[PDB]
Amino acid sequence: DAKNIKKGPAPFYPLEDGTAGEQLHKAMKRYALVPGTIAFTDAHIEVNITYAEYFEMSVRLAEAMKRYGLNTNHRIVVCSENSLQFFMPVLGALFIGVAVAPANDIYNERELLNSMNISQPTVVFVSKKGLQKILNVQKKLPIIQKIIIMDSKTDYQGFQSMYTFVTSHLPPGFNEYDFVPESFDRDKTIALIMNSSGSTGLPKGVALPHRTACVRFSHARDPIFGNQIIPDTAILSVVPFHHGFGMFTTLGYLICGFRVVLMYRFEEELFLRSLQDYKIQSALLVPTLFSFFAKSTLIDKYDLSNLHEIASGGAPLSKEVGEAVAKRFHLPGIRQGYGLTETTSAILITPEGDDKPGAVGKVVPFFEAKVVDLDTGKTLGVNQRGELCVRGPMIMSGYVNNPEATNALIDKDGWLHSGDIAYWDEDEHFFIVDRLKSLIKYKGYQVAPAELESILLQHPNIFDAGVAGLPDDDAGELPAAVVVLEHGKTMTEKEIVDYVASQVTTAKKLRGGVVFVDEVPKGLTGKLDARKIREILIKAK
Repeated sequence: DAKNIKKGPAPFYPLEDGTAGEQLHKAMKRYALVPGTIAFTDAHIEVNITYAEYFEMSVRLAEAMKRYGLNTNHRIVVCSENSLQFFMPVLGALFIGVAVAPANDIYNERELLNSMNISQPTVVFVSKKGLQKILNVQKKLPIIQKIIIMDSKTDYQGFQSMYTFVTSHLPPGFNEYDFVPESFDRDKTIALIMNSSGSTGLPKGVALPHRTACVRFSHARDPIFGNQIIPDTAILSVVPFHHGFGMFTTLGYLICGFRVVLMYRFEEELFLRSLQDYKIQSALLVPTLFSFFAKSTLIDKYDLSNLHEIASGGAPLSKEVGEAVAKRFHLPGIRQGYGLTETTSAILITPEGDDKPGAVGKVVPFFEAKVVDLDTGKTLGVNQRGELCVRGPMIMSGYVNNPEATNALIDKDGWLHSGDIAYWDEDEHFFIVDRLKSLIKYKGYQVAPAELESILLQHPNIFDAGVAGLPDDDAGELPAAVVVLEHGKTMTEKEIVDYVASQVTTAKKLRGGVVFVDEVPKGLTGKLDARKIREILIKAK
C-alpha cells in the first residue's frame, strides 16, 4: 500500500493483437478503399494525398525492400523534413519489421554521423536537400549500401527514387491489396530508433519495440487520453516527425483515418489561415511556439470555431503560457503532458475536460507512476515531492549498444527513473517541478536562476552556465554557478563574480562562487539538472 502508486484507468479500446505494421496495414487498407479519404495535406504546396495513394506506395515499398533483402536484422534511416513522403518508407519498413531511425534534412553532418553510427543502416531514404550530407556520411559508414530519394519521381543525380526503386524490385504481378505484412514478435522486433538529445553528452539511440506503438494506438483512439474518432477530423501538426511527439501522434492519426495537415516552416498567417480553411480540430506545437502565440494579436481575425484542442505532447508548459494561449484561442485550456523519448510518447496527459490549473495531466492507460524519496528511493505519498518514476509497455527496450546507460535508468522491476521532480495530488493529477521557478533565497531575497544564467551567458568567454543555490548556514543560499568556458578563453572565478556583481543588485550577487565544468548537467528532457549542479558545487568547496 501502495495506494501510493498512481495507475492509469482501463483503456477505452483494448490493446489489439498484431505488430504495429499489421495494425497500420489493416486500418489504412480500409481507408484506402474509400476514394478521396485524405491522409496528409501539405499546407505550403496545398497538395493532398489520399489513404489509397499512401497505402499502395507503402505496401509497394515494403515488398520492394523485402525483395531487396531487408528483414528484422536491418535498419533504415529516413532523413527528411516533414513532408508528404516522410511516412512512406516508415510505413513500408514497419510492414516488414525493418527498424526505422528518423533524422532531419537540416541536421548538420556531425549530428547525422553520430545518429547513424548508432543505428547503422543498410538503406537510407533522403530528400534531395539532404543528399550531399548523406553521401558524405556514407564514405564514413560503409554499411550504407543504397541511397533512395524521397521527393522525386524520376531518378535524381544517379540515385533511384522510391518510385523507380519499387519498380526495380517488385515481383511481376504484385498486388497491393493481396500483400500481407510480416508477422513477428512485437516485444523484441524494434519499430523505431529515436535519437536522444537528451541528457548530457552524445545523443543515444532509444530503441522502441512494436509493442510501444501498438499501446500508443490504444491511446490515440481514447476519448479521455487521445482523440475521439469522428469523421472529417483534421490535425494541423507543426512538430518534427523525427521526435516522439510528431512520430507517434501521426502513426496514431493514420490508425484513426484522420487528415494530417503539415507545416514544416512555421509562418504566423499560414498557420492561422490553415487552422481556419482546413477546419482544424487539433493543433500540435513545439513548446516555444506556445510562447510565440501568447504574443500573437492576429488570432481574432480567423474563424477558428472548429478548433477544439492545442496540444504540447510530452512537453510541460508553465501555467502562465498555457493560460495565455488558451485565452488567445478562446479554449478552456490546452492539452499538456509529460513523456520522454525513452517512454515513446506522453505517459502523463491532460484528460479531456478533467484539467486542473498547473497540472501536467494524469497517468495513461497501461501505465503506473510513482514518486520516490531522492535518498531512500522509497515511494512517497500525496502532495509529497520526489523523483517521478513510471512503469509500462511504452518504456523503451533500451539504448542501442549501451546497456550501462539502460540499466542505470530502468530498475530491476521495470521502473524508469526520470530524473525529474514531481508530486501528485488528491485527484491523481501530477505536477512537474519546473527548475525555472525554484528561486534562490539569500537572507530574505529571492532570485530566479535563469536571470543570473542570462547574465552569465552574456559574457564573451562564457559558453554555457547553470545557476543553483549553495547551502550556507550563515546565509540560507548563496547563488552559485557551474560555468562552461568558451573554447580558447581563460577566466577566473573572481573575474566572473566581479562581472555578475556589476550587473545585479547586491542581493542577487554570486557569492557562492563558480565551478568550471565541461558541460552543464541536463536531465532527460534537456532542462538543467539543479540537483546535480548543487552536488558539483558542494563537492567543490
